[PDB]
Amino acid sequence: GDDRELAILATAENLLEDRPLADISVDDLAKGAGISRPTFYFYFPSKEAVLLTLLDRVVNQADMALQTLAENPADTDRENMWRTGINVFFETFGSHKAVTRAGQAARATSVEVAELWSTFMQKWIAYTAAVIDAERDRGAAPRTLPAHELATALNLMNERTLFASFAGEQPSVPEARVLDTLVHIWVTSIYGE
Amino acid sequence: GDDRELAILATAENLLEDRPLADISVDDLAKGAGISRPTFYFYFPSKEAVLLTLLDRVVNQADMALQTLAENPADTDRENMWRTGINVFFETFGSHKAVTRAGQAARATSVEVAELWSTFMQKWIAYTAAVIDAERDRGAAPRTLPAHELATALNLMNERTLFASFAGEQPSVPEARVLDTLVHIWVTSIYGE
Ligand SMILES: CC(=O)Nc1ccc2c(c1)CCCC2=O
Ligand SMILES: CC(=O)Nc1ccc2c(c1)CCCC2=O
Repeated sequence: GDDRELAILATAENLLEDRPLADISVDDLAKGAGISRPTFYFYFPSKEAVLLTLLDRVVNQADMALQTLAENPADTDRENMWRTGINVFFETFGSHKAVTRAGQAARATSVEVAELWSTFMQKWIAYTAAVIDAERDRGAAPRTLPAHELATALNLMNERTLFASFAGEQPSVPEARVLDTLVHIWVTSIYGE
Repeated sequence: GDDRELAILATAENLLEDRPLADISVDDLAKGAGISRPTFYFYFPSKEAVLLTLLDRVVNQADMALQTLAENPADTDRENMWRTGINVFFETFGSHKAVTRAGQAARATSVEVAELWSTFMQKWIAYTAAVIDAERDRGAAPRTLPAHELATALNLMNERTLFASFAGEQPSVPEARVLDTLVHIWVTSIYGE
């Protein structure tokens, strides 16, 4: 039942390793999931809906892990706290690079994909701003830029910079260096005067 | 002669204000430039080649202005020097938002567009790294991250953050706030310990 649906999802993520979504057919997903093309359409209206589902699970996985961190503050310094949070996105999306890559491409053509990314980026930025505000209230960070504007730029930096690393774009920061790179920029811009 | 070519270019940039490149036809460019469809093909092989030319001029305009700044150091403080340089990209691309928007979309489908962006981003990052290195040599900046890796992340931040502002994406930094936002993050991460 839902086992056929997981098969479609797994086939799509596996196939997106080798070719873009345009080079994947609904017949390709059916064959890989051991079903017919009509049966596929019972589970998903299109191949784009398959990718939307895959991206939704990856994004919610990252959101939920961030939630877990929030409820369980790690006993460590401020730089490592920021590192642990940025690392949620590094590990979650870096463990699903094919879905991440195809998800960013689909933003240009899928209203749902664009709304999904926008909704969660708005959420993660608001949470970033609230932490920055808490730190300022504590006297731990100076009151420089508006916290929400600072948080917006730092989150967009991570989105673009992580994506470039995962895809091996030129230019990009090497994937083994990108976490330390982003943490440095977050910590200096949040706490610096 | 070249006056027909400028007409095609102007028509394309004007039309890209209202619709994506997919909704612009070669007939649309011909009509707007006062020529026939066969005559258009004498000047450009495709509508994508028209956008490539438009993006090439905008990118070279920004590159040349940055060159001008380099040769003519502004007598001012370090923060304003960085501001003046980031402002090249703010003003150049912000004065050609339609071409900027369509140019970023075409990266996903045009090898030439992708190579063009990559070549100039590599150039601007190397120049950023060389300035960071000079400042460290002078004792004006601490030796924290590898300069080229830091420069890579800060340039990708500006690319993504400026684009989001120009397009009015949600989320984005308001366009009237984005210059101060990026300068703060550049200056704190370059000079901060
Ligand atoms: C895209 C991205 O990396 N976002 C991000 C990273 C880290 C953190 C937050 C958001 C919320 C505040 C706490 C935190 O550590
Ligand atoms: C995308 C972008 O904003 N790049 C950028 C901005 C500013 C500067 C440089 C590159 C080169 C070093 C000098 C400088 O001021």
